[PDB]
This record gives sequence, C-alpha cells and structure tokens, in this order.
Amino acid sequence: TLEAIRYSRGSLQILDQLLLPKQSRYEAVGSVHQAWEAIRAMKVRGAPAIALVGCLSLAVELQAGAGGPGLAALVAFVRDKLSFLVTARPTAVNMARAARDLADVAAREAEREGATEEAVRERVICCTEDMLEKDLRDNRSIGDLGARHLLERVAPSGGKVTVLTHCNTGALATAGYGTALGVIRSLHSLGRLEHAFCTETRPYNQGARLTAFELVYEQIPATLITDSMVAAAMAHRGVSAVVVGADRVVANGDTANKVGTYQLAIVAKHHGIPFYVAAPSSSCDLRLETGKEIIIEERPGQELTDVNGVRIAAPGIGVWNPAFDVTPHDLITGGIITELGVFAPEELRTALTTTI
Amino acid sequence: TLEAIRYSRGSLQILDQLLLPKQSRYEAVGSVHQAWEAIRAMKVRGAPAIALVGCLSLAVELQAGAGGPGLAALVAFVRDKLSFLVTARPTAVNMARAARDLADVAAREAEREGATEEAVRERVICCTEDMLEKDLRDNRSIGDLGARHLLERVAPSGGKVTVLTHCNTGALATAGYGTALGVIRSLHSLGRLEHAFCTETRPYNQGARLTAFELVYEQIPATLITDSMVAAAMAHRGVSAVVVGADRVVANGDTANKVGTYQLAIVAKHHGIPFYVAAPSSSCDLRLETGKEIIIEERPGQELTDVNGVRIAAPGIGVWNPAFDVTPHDLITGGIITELGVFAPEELRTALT
Repeated sequence: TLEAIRYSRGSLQILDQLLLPKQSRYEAVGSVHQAWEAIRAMKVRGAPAIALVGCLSLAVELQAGAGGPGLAALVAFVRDKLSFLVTARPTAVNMARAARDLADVAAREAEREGATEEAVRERVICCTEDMLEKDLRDNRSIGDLGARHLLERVAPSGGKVTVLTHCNTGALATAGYGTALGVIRSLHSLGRLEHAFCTETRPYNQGARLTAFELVYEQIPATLITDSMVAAAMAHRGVSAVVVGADRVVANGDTANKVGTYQLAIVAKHHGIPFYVAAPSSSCDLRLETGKEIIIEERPGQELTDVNGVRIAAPGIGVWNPAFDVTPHDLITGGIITELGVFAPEELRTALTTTI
Repeated sequence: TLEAIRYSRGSLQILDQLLLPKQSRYEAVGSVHQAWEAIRAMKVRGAPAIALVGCLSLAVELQAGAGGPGLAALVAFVRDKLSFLVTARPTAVNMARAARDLADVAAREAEREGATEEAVRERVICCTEDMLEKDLRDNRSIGDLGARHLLERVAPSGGKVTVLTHCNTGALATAGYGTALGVIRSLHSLGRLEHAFCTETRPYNQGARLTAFELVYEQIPATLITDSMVAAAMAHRGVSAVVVGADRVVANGDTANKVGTYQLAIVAKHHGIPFYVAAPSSSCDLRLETGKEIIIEERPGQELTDVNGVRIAAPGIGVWNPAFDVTPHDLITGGIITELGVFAPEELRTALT
C-alpha cells in the first residue's frame, strides 16, 4: 500500500525521496530520460527500485508507441534505451541485469518465426511488468517466510516479538514491501509484533529519515533510538530479534551491509537474541568465497562531519567514513532470509543454485 | 595543555564552550554573579569545572577585599555566595559538595582562637586554589597511572597503542587534562600513542564537538568515527584498548556513563581488547552496591530528533532517549582507573572505604 513506485499500463509515478520525510509527493515519469534524470538526482532509492523505474519508463515509451517504425529499428530502440539506462547509476548490477533479460527477450522475440514490430513491443512491456510483480512477490515472500521462521525460533507457542532493525530496507529501498522491514510488516499483519525498534543509522540517517517514516505511515508501534542505544535497548526494552538487510551476501554468508550491522550482530549475540539477514538471492553474490574479498566503500569525511550543510564536528579532525561493514556469518544466528526460504549460512550457496 | 579554566590569583578566565568548536574565546570572570551566569549560560561544562569556576570566582572576589567587614560578616558572605552559586545549575552536585566543604573551611578557621578577618580571607582563597591543584594533579595521576597500566597490559614488549574513547572527558569536561582523555594525553607524551579514535556520541555530540577539538588542539593523531563504526574500527583499525569516563561508579564497579558505553564494553570484549573506566574516586559511590540501584534519566525526544534546530527524524516516530546506560563490572576487563591507580572492580570497595 505504501508505494515508492506507482505503475499502471502507460502510467508511471515515483515518490520523490528528496522531499522525504517532511513531504510525501509523487512525480510522473514520462520518459526513459526523465527516469534517468530522476535516478541520478537520487529521487529514486534502492538498486532494485532504480532498475524497476528505468525499465518501467521504457515500457511507458513503448506503450506510447515510441521506437521504430520497423522492428530492427525497435529492437535498436530498446537496446539503446537500456544501455542508456545502465549509465544512470552503475552503483549496482540490478539495472544491467534487467537490461540483459529484456534485451535478450526482445532479441529472442524478434528472432522468432513471424516476428512483427507489435509482438516485440508488447512482449518487452509484459516482461517489464513481470519484473515488477516478481520483486513485489519476492519481497512479500521474504517478509512472510522471515516472519514465520522468526516466530518459530522466538515465540513458537504464540506470543508477540519485539524486533530491532537498521538502516532502511522497506518500501523506500525496494519496489514495495521491503526486506527486513517486510518481515516487520508480516509480523505486524499477523498481529504478532509487539514493537519495532529502528536505529538512526549515522551518518546518512536512513533509519531516522526513512524507516521511521514507513513505521509511522503503517501505524506500526515503533521507537527510534540512536545507534549507540542498541545494547541498552536489547538489555532494557525487551528486544527479542534483530533483522537487517544486505548490500551483499557472499558465498559463505558473510554479509556486507550498512555500517553498524556488524556491531548489531555482536550486541545481539551478547544478549542471546537471533540475528537475521533478509535479502533476495539476486543480492547474494556467490563468486566471492569470503567477506575479505569485499572492498569497503569509504565516503568523503565531510559527509560524516557535516549535516544539512553545516559542520558539526570540530575542524581539522581526521575522519573515517566507511559506508559498510561486513558481518561474519558465525554471528548470523537466526539465518539468511530469501524469497526461497530462510537459510543457515553454510546452506546458502547450495540452496541458491539447486532450488526453485 | 588545553585550558578551559585559566586562573591566577586575582584573575579568572573561562573558555566559552558555546562558541566551540569553531572559535576559541576567553571570558573574564571578575565576580561570583558573573560565574553564576556563565554557568547558567552553559559556557562552562563538566561538573568539577563548574564547581571550580564558582569557587574560584569567590576567590577572585575575596582577593578584591570583597566580603566582610569584621570576620563573622565574611563567613556569612562566603556562605551566601556558595549557596548562591549552587542555584545556577544544580544537576551537578559537585558545586553543592564544594560549597559545604568551603563553608566548613571558613567556619572551622573562623572558630580558631586569635582569629582575624584576613586569615579567613586568605585561607578560603588558598583552599580554593588547592582544590584546583588537586583536581589537576589527580586527573594527571589517572592519565599517567592509567597509561602505564594499559601499556603493560597491551604492549609489554614496547610498541605503540591505539585507543578508542567515548563522549568528552578532557579539559572541556574537567578542570584540565581530563580522565579518559588524560590517559590518551599521557600515552602521547610517552611517545607510545599510535592513534586515538573518538566517537560522535549521539545525541549531544560531545565527541564530535569537544573531544575532536581537544585532540586536534593537542596535535594528537586522531580520527573521529560514528558510534555505529566502533566494531569495524576494532576489527580493522587496530584498536588495542578502550578507555571511557564515568558519570558514576557503584561499589561493585558497575559503571553508569554516557549512553553507548555498555555497547563499547560488549564490542571490546568481542575483539578481546581491555575496557577501562577512568574516574576520580569522588565519582565512585559506595552507597549503592550494584548497578541495579542506578536510575537512568531519560531526556526529551526532540534532543535526539533534531540537530542544530532542524528535525532529522521522520515526523511522528516514538523516541527513547536515555542519557546513560550501565556497564556491568564483568565487562570492565582493563580496570577502573582512579587517581590512586588501576583497580579490578572487586578490589574497589576496600580500596575506597
């Protein structure tokens, strides 16, 4: 119901994150170029959402009858818009990945016997619409499967749970519903969520800005705390499970995620509560054997020292501003929640490649 | 060293913390009333510093020939200003503690045979100056004894250390030198400090504002990080020890301190590095046995949701803003550093009884 992407045939709107959280407002995305400019201006947030916004905007152009006339002029049209869509924010694989599928889908269809301009046009549109429903359905699965495994682990006989989360993994990082925040939604909709705790997530503040927003909007009983209150909250506020998202999960289950996650896992262990990572398999990168092989992005120190255009920190001080940390898999005590089920880290590699 | 208090007989100045960390400005305090206002204004921070600024301000007035005349007049004068000083900012009980003792000092001295007005005047000034020296010399023992113990524990083979700290515990929270930051200063003078890490310490941002300022000022090699960055810094930036301050230490060594401290202790233990609480014995409270007797103050949520007059947090979210958490003595693996030296939590009661 909370939608950062609104799409219907011939109609695409996006929620402008630049205006959040004071104001929630939608912007109409008329063209591939508008999507490109919106993605780059960071109105659209989350690699899976960014991918979906670019491809959906192509389908709007196609619905409008853009591309061609011809067919090879239309395949050419599609491939050009995608490779241009890949240019917007090559932060991540999602756009490039989706571009291949569709472009492959167009080619296979154009290469079909009796192929026409019209067949390719609709086919590309329909697969694009398949993508969107697929992300929504997947995120729903992560939330439901995650909520179920968690209840079985923590309160199997009935009884509510209190969940603490980190950064933003909800409707504002995805097509809709979210991952870790999806799990919270499912618990809540089952009437089994006592309370949700969300951290500020310095220095980019996605937890204070975006997660708090979603929880208020959903009228989910929630409390915001600082990153540094996480242990006290586990000790004195009855937290019984921790669920986080992932930037990247590697083959052994080591998980790169927004910084503070590795701290959360340590603190969860100490208070003996299960630590869950919730991520789609498209977020699991099975090339890397270990979290060692992950480069940690370091961002400019000013982004840590300054907030809202004003420097808070003392002048001259050195700064370390890693965007992420890596959580070793032995701390992922709850599991890794995917659209294909919840997995113990040692099981992840084999389960992803051998089950549908 | 950095001075938030510059005092000479007949001259008192204070660093204005409001203008930090962008500017350094020193303000004269010629009167008890002026000190009272600077304290209300929060130009002066740290309970021991507040108490000293007030007592020294009376000392400055007492140097002025102010108070009296007679003897019994001067005592009432001293006692009136001290009781007056307490009114400004009573959350810190250090001023109230100081007022009694000084009032007791003026009285005890007034009570001597052959008493003179002059003898009480000077005595009260001299006592005030002794108080300042004691705070300074005590904080220095905390730093020196802490650093020597920390080095023997962590780098017995020689070699430099990297220390991570939390909130502000330096010259800007004390009379000078500081406690946990005093330990970092002492490691630095010994040439044994590789680096210092200081946390932001949300939501009042003392580490970002004040600690960073102190470290830069002393040209101590230092790096500021967020509170959520602590685990990654231990694991990947070679932290060899954690040293923090204390709001309060109870008899078993359970320690109440600026929130996030309990988190640091957990994370420190994970990475197998010693956790140190640095606190003067005057901050150790033998009346409570156990951390379970400590009541945690919760501050207003707007102080967490807003930075610098602007709401960061989304509208309508509930907020928890405890000022402190309590660290169980089991996690204090380095020890408790007092002006007498480093104590294991279990040694502490008999050491201070």
